[PDB]
Amino acid sequence: PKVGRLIYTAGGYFRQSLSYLEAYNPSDGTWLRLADLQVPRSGLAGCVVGGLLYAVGGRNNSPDGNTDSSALDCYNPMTNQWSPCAPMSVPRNRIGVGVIDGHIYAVGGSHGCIHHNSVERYEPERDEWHLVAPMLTRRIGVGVAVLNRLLYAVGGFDGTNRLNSAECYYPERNEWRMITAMNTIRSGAGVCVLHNCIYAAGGYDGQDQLNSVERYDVETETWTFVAPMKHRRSALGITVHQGRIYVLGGYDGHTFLDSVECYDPDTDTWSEVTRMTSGRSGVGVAVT
Repeated sequence: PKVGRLIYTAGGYFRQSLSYLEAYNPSDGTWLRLADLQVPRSGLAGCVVGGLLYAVGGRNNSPDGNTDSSALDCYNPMTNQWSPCAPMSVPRNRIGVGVIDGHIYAVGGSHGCIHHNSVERYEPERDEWHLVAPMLTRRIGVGVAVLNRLLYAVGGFDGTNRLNSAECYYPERNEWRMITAMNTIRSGAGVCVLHNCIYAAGGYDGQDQLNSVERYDVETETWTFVAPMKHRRSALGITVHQGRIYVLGGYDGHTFLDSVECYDPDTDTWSEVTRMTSGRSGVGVAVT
């Protein structure tokens, strides 16, 4: 039932880490600029819990220095204000995040040369982070999405090898299992869930930025390709609004895209949507 939810994009990178927060309304194609991030952020992830948007991890890279972030910050769309939250145990650039049972999971990402396999869990009611079981693989530039209270970490770079592998976190048991590997090596893909499938869109295969898109069907256990995007991209934002996937921005090996494409699983087609207000990669994105 269409009730006016918006796609939020926070931070990003375009000649330095950005502070933009903007919200897009797919039903009229308009963009609204909102309160800036307090500290510039790129390579962060976004998510929504209890009507609030959270900006997790990332980095501030500019001529004033390159520093990874352990920060968590919370934006209330109803007040248009950002508030700091307790930081993570470690900085995590190119993090993946998923929400289960009202808790935020921060997965992998990097701090300097360290590629984390560690995973930690944020409880909003306590403003507290708790380390959980680490992944089986170190993963930066990892994609994460949640389906039926299971969390999937897909692809990335482990510090030596760029990855086609993926693994599944069972939060009640606090354990990780490898799942079927993807058809393609992808770091910096957009990973989301739609219906019974975990999608991995675009990314970097170690040579080229990708326009291919493949999905893992959790029932059949296979990765299968679907229609490719029009524009190749890694470090894209991805989210699901009213039953369709949207990808936002990213880097195509030449430019930082303002392109937004929208995928309809019913027809297996991507359509072009109104451009971002400016090209950028490495954004955090969520819907509320």
